[PDB]
Amino acid sequence: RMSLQEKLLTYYRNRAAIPAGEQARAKQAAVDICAELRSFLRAKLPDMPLRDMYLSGSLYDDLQVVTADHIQLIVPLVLEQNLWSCIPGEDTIMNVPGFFLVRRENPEYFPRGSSYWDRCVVGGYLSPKTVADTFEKVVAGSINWPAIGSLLDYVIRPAALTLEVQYERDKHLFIDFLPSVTLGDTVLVAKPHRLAQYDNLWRLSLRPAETARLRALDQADSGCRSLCLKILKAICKSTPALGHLTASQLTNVILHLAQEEADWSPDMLADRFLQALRGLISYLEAGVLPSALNPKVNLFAELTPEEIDELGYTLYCSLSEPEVLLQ
Ligand SMILES: Nc1ncnc2c1ncn2[C@@H]1O[C@H](COP(=O)(O)OP(=O)(O)O)[C@@H](O)[C@H]1O
Repeated sequence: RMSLQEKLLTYYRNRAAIPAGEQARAKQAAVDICAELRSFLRAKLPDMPLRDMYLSGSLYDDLQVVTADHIQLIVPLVLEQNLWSCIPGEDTIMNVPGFFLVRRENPEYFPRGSSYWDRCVVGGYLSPKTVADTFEKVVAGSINWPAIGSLLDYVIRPAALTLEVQYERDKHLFIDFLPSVTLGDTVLVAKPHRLAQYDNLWRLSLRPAETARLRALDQADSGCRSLCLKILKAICKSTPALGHLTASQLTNVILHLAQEEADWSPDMLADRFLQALRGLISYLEAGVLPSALNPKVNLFAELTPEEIDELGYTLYCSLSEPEVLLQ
């Protein structure tokens, strides 16, 4: 009979880990499109204030699990300090940490037209929706995907902000464009809040710091923090009743545990996995999962009380059903 340690490594091998060739070729296809858009953007849209779009997401980080089929292209707006301010959610009437307003400064003094992005402002705030609608239309209006693909031998076709890239004749990858804004030390992305009434808010960007801290910890001591995370990701992705859980939530569960446990030797994987599980359950029971980097942010905040309850129950039930959890 197998130890839990072995069952987890077996599971990772057979289910979580992407075939290494697929992982590299998928990622390289995304890298290829990125560079070609780098040239296009300069040549075609000098009008629009942006920097070079860059890749982001698990696929780029060797953190994607089960299958290599998605990655983000960050579309980084250039905003000048004088014209824009970001308001933290705790200071808005919405009162939601982890989300910001992007306020256009004093239009009596800086009239509409002082920035290209004035055309995406609503009621004095830069709109995440509108920025994304606007960018979509302006790229569509000048981009020739058929010749880009022709160039790279990829077949590329938009779905709206999502490209389906057919790199090998039988393989695909989805690239979606994620508008971003950096004001001072704050990085935001146009990833909408779940609820419509919060649709004026930009989302605080957490992933890069989180995943960097995860790498730093693992690199320093050669630990299994990333391996444990990927297993957790594959389980949640593979289990329908767990669909609500996110990679960011799981990563922060790991980060909290790492603050209390120094030994993440390969031999402790089983023990840490169990702590992670019992940790996740407990956060759900309290209905609060603080961000390890921004403890004011509750990562369960977009989950209803009943959804959190069913997540907790599903996980408690799975303790008796290890073979369904590791299918
Ligand atoms: N630089 C970034 N800042 C904030 N959010 C991001 C960034 N890059 C990707 N995301 C968001 O994170 C989510 C994907 O996270 P990821 O770590 O790739 O999890 P998964 O492997 O489950 O896709 C997406 O919803 C995406 O929009």
